[PDB]
Amino acid sequence: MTIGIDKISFFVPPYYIDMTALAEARNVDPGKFHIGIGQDQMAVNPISQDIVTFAANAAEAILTKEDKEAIDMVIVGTESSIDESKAAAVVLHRLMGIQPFARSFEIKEGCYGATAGLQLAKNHVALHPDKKVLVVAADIAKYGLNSGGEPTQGAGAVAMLVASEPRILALKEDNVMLTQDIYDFWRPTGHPYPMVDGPLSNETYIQSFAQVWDEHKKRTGLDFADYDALAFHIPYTKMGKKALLAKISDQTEAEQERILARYEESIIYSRRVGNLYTGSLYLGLISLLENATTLTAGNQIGLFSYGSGAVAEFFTGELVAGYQNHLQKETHLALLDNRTELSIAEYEAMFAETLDTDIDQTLEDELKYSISAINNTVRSYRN
Amino acid sequence: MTIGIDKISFFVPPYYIDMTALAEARNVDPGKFHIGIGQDQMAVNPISQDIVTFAANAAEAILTKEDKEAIDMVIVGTESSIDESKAAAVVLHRLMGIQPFARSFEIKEGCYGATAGLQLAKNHVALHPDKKVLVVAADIAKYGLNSGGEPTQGAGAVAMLVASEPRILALKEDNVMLTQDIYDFWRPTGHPYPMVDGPLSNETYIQSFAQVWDEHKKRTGLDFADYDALAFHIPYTKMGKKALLAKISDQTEAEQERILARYEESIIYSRRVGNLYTGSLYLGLISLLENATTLTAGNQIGLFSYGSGAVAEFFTGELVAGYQNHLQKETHLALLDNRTELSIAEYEAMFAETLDTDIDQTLEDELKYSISAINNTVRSYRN
Repeated sequence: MTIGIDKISFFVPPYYIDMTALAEARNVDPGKFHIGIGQDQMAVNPISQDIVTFAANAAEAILTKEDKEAIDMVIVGTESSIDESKAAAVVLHRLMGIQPFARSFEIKEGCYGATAGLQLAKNHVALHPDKKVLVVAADIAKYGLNSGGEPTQGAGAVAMLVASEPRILALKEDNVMLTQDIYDFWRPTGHPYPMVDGPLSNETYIQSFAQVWDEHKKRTGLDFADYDALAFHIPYTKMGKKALLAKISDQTEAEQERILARYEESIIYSRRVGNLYTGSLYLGLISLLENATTLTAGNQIGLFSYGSGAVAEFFTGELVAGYQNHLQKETHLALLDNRTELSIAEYEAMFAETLDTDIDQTLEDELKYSISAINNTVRSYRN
Repeated sequence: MTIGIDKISFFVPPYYIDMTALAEARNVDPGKFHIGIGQDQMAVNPISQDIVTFAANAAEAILTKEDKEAIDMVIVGTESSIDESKAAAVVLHRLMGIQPFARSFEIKEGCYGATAGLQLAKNHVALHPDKKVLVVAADIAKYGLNSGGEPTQGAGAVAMLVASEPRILALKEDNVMLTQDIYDFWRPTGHPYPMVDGPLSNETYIQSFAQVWDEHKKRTGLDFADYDALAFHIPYTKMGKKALLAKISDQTEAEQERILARYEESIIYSRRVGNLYTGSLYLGLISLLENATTLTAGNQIGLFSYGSGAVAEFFTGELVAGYQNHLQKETHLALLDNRTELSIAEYEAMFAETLDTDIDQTLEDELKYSISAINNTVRSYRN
């Protein structure tokens, strides 16, 4: 029996800034971000939108009444939490109207959290084939105006329905995970912004893929030629390409050309969004499913999940026959094309705004599931 | 194949304060603490000790060389995290010398996080019987000096080794879970102390037990008579007694006597520690195992896990033949009996001290795994 991703969708805020405009405002070459880090449009969100906002919208796009009765576990992977004790998943459980006899919790481990959720959800369903699990990656990647990380920013969420007989991707039992205590990226309690060791982040990501790929190759004998496509967690596109290039150098020219073309297809959506942290790898999966025209049922997709901190995992999924009829291509393109482009002034004003949770107030925002009020630090969501 | 807890141990700081002393310092009748909430000694820790310190000491008590090679998943359940991104499980993985190819992450959902870890660990070992999972509840419950919650404070960790063919507790597939969005206890990002609605917390806890118990009885036909003992998560010992008393009101006055005396055995260690959040339920399980003389192999143990926020789960475990040979009573007694009693003045000085992680410094503390230094916000541990 198969178990995997039955439905998957992503949500990004209704705003973005063009990277040419950002480069101009930052007094650097207009094309520096397009050809350097490989990013074109950056998702931006106002203080009236948080991980619950994104998670609720992403999940709403895929849940039916039947799903809500069958789901008995809700997992949110994030490193952008809004509470140190109460899981964002509990609020998501309420907003989605999922049946009450369910377990809900938040998983945290850099940009790896949602992957942990997907694997545990898979086990759960393997053991209870009649039950389903909702796993959502939700995060807001902010580094600060005029900062080094600024151009790699992003915000959004990716929701996944895990179930038996999945209609999209059947997960294999070939997982290879790795844990190494490295301070490449972290965020001490109470730091609104992350601590980043640039050189170490770059090195650890590249070497993480190599380590996990090598061990996986040893255990399975599967090589690049056995993979129809690869989805990567990426802080920005150039990074995944560098990690990939460093490992496929001994492959034939045709194979290298094939692997890099799939990679380009996997980052089509990412170039218009930015870093989603826990949701980046999965945004790449979605891009591959809706944009890669040569993929077909039976193909093998390798997924490299990276988590700063650091924890990494390589695993495989097989495309299910008929999967092309269960995607959200139109909803997704609409979501991206319908965003309001911000001027750099409008963007900086929105980014600098801060939510003081200690102040009782009301917030106005048309987006469904956005913060409507704060009372004694408690958030209300408009739905 | 049976699956469950193979080994278990708890760890608390080497300091405590007498509840009589606290009551006198707070101008309250000592009986309001000893009898009212049912607490006698409160675990207290200095800033040189965090959840890593406690998790590392607890896990080390139960890990052999072979365990460290067979463990491919490290989970830390906590609501006292020290990083918003990097999981505490990653540091624990390093300090424990576990083999590198493991996945490590943190689970957050009030005081329910460890339970979620245990259940997912169970599923993992059920599917991969040759592998083991390290699950650690680790927390520091501080409310504030002269606060309403002050007398219910505690600190420590409970490490569990999950494996197939467990030597202590074989878990049953009878889990009943519940999720409700309730603001009984929470902690907004940036709040050192919890936000608490005492009466809502009190009522939600009592009602949550009733709901999962009733639902469990409906699904299994099992009642109180079929349970040889019960372990409860507890913010303080009278709370569980209150929840229990409300649900056994219609049992024979002899059942009631048996259930209540068994409950008394489950809180012996807890009265000397205080609330451990994720670890409270599991400290009660250890107490039952190590203090309940008439329990034997084959006996059925009911566990009620509560998580503020709120989530709950009732599940069953069976005592494995020979379990009495795989406990850590001597170690635990020494830990509790060897602690240094603090005067209220030493307690307040120790309690109020803050750790400015933004300052590079060196720290002194004899305890193994205590914080030895802070460099660029990064913590180093004494080993």
